[PDB]
Amino acid sequence: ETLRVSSKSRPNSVAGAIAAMLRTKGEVEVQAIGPQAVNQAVKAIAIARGYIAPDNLDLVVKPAFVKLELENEERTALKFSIKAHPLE
Ligand SMILES: [Zn+2]
Repeated sequence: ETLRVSSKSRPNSVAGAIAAMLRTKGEVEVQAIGPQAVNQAVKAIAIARGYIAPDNLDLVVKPAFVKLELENEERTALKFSIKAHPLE
């Protein structure tokens, strides 16, 4: 499942969505275009570790480049493939 983050996204809100998906599907992908959206995305993933720790879960991430579209042009974006790992 994919979650898109922009420069105005709120880290905590996105983190909650990452957490919910990690608890259900066990994985999720986060995509962002540009420095600010990427920054907000990293913060969100970092915060998401705090939401799932209580559920005995942590996560690992793998970044990659991916071509997406921003108002119909093609743009190079960064995506984070996130996987949940059990702590016990
Ligand atoms: Zn692990």
